[PDB]
Amino acid sequence: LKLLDNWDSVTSTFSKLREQLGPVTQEFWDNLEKETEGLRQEMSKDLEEVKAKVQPYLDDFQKKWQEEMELYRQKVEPLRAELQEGARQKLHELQEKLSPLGEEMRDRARAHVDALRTHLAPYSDELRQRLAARLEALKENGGARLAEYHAKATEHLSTLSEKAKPALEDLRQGLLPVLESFKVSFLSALEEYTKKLN
Amino acid sequence: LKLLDNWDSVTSTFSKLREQLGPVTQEFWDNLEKETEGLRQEMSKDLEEVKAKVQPYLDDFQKKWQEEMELYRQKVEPLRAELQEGARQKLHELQEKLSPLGEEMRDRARAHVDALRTHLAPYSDELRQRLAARLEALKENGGARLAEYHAKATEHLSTLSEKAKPALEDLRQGLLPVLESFKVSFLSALEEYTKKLN
Ligand SMILES: CCCCCCCC/C=C\CCCCCCCC(=O)OC[C@H](COP(=O)(O)OCC[N+](C)(C)C)OC(=O)CCCCCCC/C=C\CCCCCCCC
Ligand SMILES: CCCCCCCC/C=C\CCCCCCCC(=O)OC[C@H](COP(=O)(O)OCC[N+](C)(C)C)OC(=O)CCCCCCC/C=C\CCCCCCCC
Ligand SMILES: CCCCCCCC/C=C\CCCCCCCC(=O)OC[C@H](COP(=O)(O)OCC[N+](C)(C)C)OC(=O)CCCCCCC/C=C\CCCCCCCC
Ligand SMILES: CCCCCCCC/C=C\CCCCCCCC(=O)OC[C@H](COP(=O)(O)OCC[N+](C)(C)C)OC(=O)CCCCCCC/C=C\CCCCCCCC
Ligand SMILES: CCCCCCCC/C=C\CCCCCCCC(=O)OC[C@H](COP(=O)(O)OCC[N+](C)(C)C)OC(=O)CCCCCCC/C=C\CCCCCCCC
Ligand SMILES: CCCCCCCC/C=C\CCCCCCCC(=O)OC[C@H](COP(=O)(O)OCC[N+](C)(C)C)OC(=O)CCCCCCC/C=C\CCCCCCCC
Ligand SMILES: CCCCCCCC/C=C\CCCCCCCC(=O)OC[C@H](COP(=O)(O)OCC[N+](C)(C)C)OC(=O)CCCCCCC/C=C\CCCCCCCC
Ligand SMILES: CCCCCCCC/C=C\CCCCCCCC(=O)OC[C@H](COP(=O)(O)OCC[N+](C)(C)C)OC(=O)CCCCCCC/C=C\CCCCCCCC
Ligand SMILES: CCCCCCCC/C=C\CCCCCCCC(=O)OC[C@H](COP(=O)(O)OC[C@H](N)C(=O)O)OC(=O)CCCCCCC/C=C\CCCCCCCC
Ligand SMILES: CCCCCCCC/C=C\CCCCCCCC(=O)OC[C@H](COP(=O)(O)OC[C@H](N)C(=O)O)OC(=O)CCCCCCC/C=C\CCCCCCCC
Ligand SMILES: CCCCCCCC/C=C\CCCCCCCC(=O)OC[C@H](COP(=O)(O)OC[C@H](N)C(=O)O)OC(=O)CCCCCCC/C=C\CCCCCCCC
Repeated sequence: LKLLDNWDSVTSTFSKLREQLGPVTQEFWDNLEKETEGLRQEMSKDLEEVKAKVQPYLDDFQKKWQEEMELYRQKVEPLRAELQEGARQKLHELQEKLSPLGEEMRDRARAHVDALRTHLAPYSDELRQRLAARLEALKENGGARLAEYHAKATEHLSTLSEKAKPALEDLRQGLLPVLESFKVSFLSALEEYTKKLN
Repeated sequence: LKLLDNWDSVTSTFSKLREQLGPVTQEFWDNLEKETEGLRQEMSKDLEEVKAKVQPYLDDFQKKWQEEMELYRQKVEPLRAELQEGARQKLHELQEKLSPLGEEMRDRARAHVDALRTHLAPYSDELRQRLAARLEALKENGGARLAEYHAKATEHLSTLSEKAKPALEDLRQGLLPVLESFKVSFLSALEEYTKKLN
């Protein structure tokens, strides 16, 4: 009823919008005329001059690129040679800093890893002794704990059920009048709500 | 009242748990103490064993490290000389290259910049010519644009009044009875809600 009237004004609004779109597009397209023509007047010489600018620019850039290429050739090539020789020298350096050092590092390893062998081997063995004692303690105390847990759990399970029995009975006992009372509230609610929603 | 009944059952559980927590923490403290007693008994032993054994361990690694460092320093000396004399040549060759290749690069740069300067000069002026033409077109185009857009704005405002007046009064005209229906429903709905609450 109300929405129907709302739509009426909406229709008029849409109709008036169409009446707007008319002159709007007429002038818009006409605006686009000057827009495209103006841009054409701009871009015509802009593009023609663009070529007349890019031509000498690419020409100048090519020349500069050639100079840079020559620069790179007259630099990178001899530089690579210098760096190659320098690297070769550094390689010789590295060879003297890798061969006598690497072989020494391996000897150091003999006095490190192999030395640690006779250090960690007894250590792990002693660790096993410590582990055995600790594990046995954890087994003695653990077994006792298992019994303790079993006992405490039994005392808990029994009391839990001893409370679950009356709790469940009371819960169900209360649920009866409670659900009924709530049902009464739901029934009245449903009936009252349906009246307002009609 | 239901919240209070439940709360009372929570107080009792928390109290029972606390009363049990007493012997629980006591038994735990006792057990933990016995565990730590052994742990400390073994800790002192382990610590002493580790300390006594760490002596030859650290002593050995100390001697090893000393020899390692001595050889490292005894080698780093000539190695530093290699790097020094090597770098001296590497840098000398680079310096004797940085001068000619640097000056030649600057010479090329002179041409690079010169050719660019003599190009950018007319280029920027030609760009100014473009800007003058572009902005000029934008003046004629923009002038018509703003005028046309303004004209369409006036028409939009006139047709906006065709909404700001009729449609707005229509909206308010609908809002009045709508508010009535809303008041009747919402006001009574609040009553309905309270009916089930309390
Ligand atoms: C100064 C003047 C001289 C210039 C020096 C030369 C530099 C330029 C040369 C090479 C650069 C290569 C960079 C590596 C990039 C890839 C990394 C990566 O993706 O790696 C993953 C692979 C996986 O394993 P894979 O079996 O599939 O690959 C090996 C199998 N294949 C080789 C058959 C393909 O792992 C590997 O390649 C791991 C291989 C371990 C590499 C050992 C290096 C041995 C050589 C020298 C010792 C270095 C001393 C350092 C001195 C300091 C200088 C500042
Ligand atoms: C499902 C449940 C299972 C649990 C799984 C266990 C996994 C956890 C494992 C590793 C993480 C390490 C964390 C355990 C210890 C943290 C205790 C803690 O929360 O520390 C922080 C509290 C904060 O207080 P504060 O220090 O800032 O204040 C006092 C201020 N005043 C001193 C500074 C001035 O400090 C205190 O509580 C005081 C300090 C207490 C120090 C305890 C460290 C004891 C060390 C070794 C015991 C060995 C155990 C070996 C295990 C094998 C058993 C067979
Ligand atoms: C205030 C905040 C505190 C929160 C406290 C709440 C705690 C509530 C208590 C326990 C939580 C876990 C309960 C779940 C155990 C079910 C036992 C049961 O009903 O088993 C019979 C089922 C029969 O087969 P089905 O096809 O029906 O089941 C397949 C199940 N479906 C259909 C999903 C595929 O068999 C099975 O599930 C297979 C047997 C699995 C046996 C597991 C024994 C593990 C033992 C020790 C680990 C300790 C866990 C600690 C928790 C308990 C402390 C007392
Ligand atoms: C009052 C004492 C009650 C004892 C009776 C059994 C009822 C359980 C009761 C309380 C414990 C509560 C917590 C249970 C948690 C998960 C329950 C569940 O849903 O568990 C099945 C799932 C499914 O994975 P799955 O079982 O295929 O993989 C495991 C096998 N895979 C890896 C080893 C080869 O496992 C998981 O969540 C992972 C945990 C699997 C634990 C298995 C332990 C089974 C222990 C005993 C069975 C026989 C009891 C008979 C003797 C007692 C008579 C009173
Ligand atoms: C059928 C139904 C099933 C039954 C349900 C079973 C599930 C258990 C459920 C509930 C437990 C009861 C609720 C807790 C009671 C409250 C105790 C208490 O008074 O609470 C508060 C304290 C302090 O808190 P606050 O500083 O903010 O207050 C200070 C106050 N103000 C802010 C004013 C300064 O909180 C504390 O004491 C909390 C300490 C921090 C949390 C520690 C958790 C440790 C858990 C495991 C460790 C494992 C031990 C075993 C393994 C060995 C490891 C070595
Ligand atoms: C046989 C003998 C065996 C002995 C070993 C047995 C087991 C270990 C047990 C006990 C030993 C622990 C005690 C020694 C630790 C050092 C504590 C310490 O002296 O403490 C403070 C220092 C300094 O303080 P500062 O340098 O900051 O200040 C600089 C300050 N300015 C410049 C102003 C001056 O700090 C430090 O020594 C920094 C070390 C602590 C920070 C570690 C890094 C933490 C961050 C990230 C962890 C990684 C996460 C990523 C996930 C991993 C995935 C695998
Ligand atoms: C053909 C018909 C032609 C006729 C129409 C005429 C053309 C309209 C032309 C021009 C209108 C521009 C007017 C506004 C100019 C002022 C701009 C300005 O000065 O700005 C700055 C102010 C900041 O203030 P402050 O620095 O003092 O404060 C800062 C204080 N604090 C940070 C510290 C705490 O910022 C602000 O005012 C922020 C304002 C943000 C409001 C945006 C509203 C957008 C509207 C609709 C959404 C539609 C998007 C289009 C998509 C359509 C899809 C269908
Ligand atoms: C047995 C029965 C049991 C009972 C159970 C109870 C459960 C319900 C529990 C909690 C509900 C939340 C209650 C919030 C109470 C306060 C409401 C209020 O007075 O709040 C307004 C404030 C004002 O804002 P302010 O401080 O920034 O501005 C002023 C800035 N000064 C002061 C600096 C100038 O709000 C703010 O602070 C934050 C803004 C967030 C709210 C925006 C809403 C704006 C209005 C309309 C848009 C939404 C329409 C609804 C569409 C949804 C349909 C589903
Ligand atoms: C933060 C960044 C730092 C840069 C780090 C670079 C390190 C790279 C690592 C290792 C060396 C790699 C050395 C590579 C040498 C090979 C160069 C070459 O010809 O490359 C060809 C490519 C061609 O790509 P395409 O995509 O066209 O074709 C590939 C194909 N379509 C595909 O999908 O796979 O060209 C390109 O990718 C782009 C053009 C490049 C032109 C060359 C331009 C080089 C010019 C001059 C030399 C370098 C200057 C040295 C200065 C010293 C002088 C003083
Ligand atoms: C105050 C409120 C009190 C009630 C409160 C209830 C609360 C419940 C609890 C929680 C809120 C739950 C909120 C749930 C929201 C979402 C519910 C939902 O699942 O919606 C989706 C369905 C889906 O329809 P589609 O079936 O066509 O196809 C399924 C879909 N593609 C898919 O993949 O699932 O659409 C439908 O429901 C179509 C139903 C068509 C039946 C006919 C419906 C038409 C019924 C009556 C019309 C009578 C005519 C009246 C006018 C008379 C004059 C002409
Ligand atoms: C069922 C309908 C029945 C019809 C009912 C009609 C009646 C409507 C009644 C009233 C209209 C309200 C008209 C409100 C106009 C603006 C009112 C205004 O300026 O309010 C001020 C607030 C300021 O909040 P602040 O939190 O900033 O508080 C001020 C600040 N703290 C201080 O100290 O100074 O600004 C805001 O919160 C922003 C307002 C956001 C609300 C708009 C939100 C716009 C939401 C949606 C519009 C987008 C539509 C998208 C559709 C897409 C679908 C296809």
